[PDB]
Amino acid sequence: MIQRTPKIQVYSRHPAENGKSNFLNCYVSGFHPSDIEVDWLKNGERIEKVEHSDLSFSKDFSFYLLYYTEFTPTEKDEYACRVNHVTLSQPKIVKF
Ligand code: NA
Repeated sequence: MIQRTPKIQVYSRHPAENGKSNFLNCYVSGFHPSDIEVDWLKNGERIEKVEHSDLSFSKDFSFYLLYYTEFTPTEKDEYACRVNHVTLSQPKIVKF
């Protein structure tokens, strides 16, 4: 049996084929088991966004999730990714 806590990375990318678009990304990497909850916050409040995820796994059965959504960020607005996993006693919130 094995359990591994996720690493969580929050960053923005513009797709090069549509430079004007901007995506908020939450890369949740190396975790086990695969059971997980991930959502978006803004200024602390959950926000309704259109959800996209890519889920894959490696040979040692770690899971990797890219959770991403388009956004138009402000300087004053605080975006964060919130992750709940069996290894985390509290939800982990990672600011953009
Ligand atoms: Na937990």
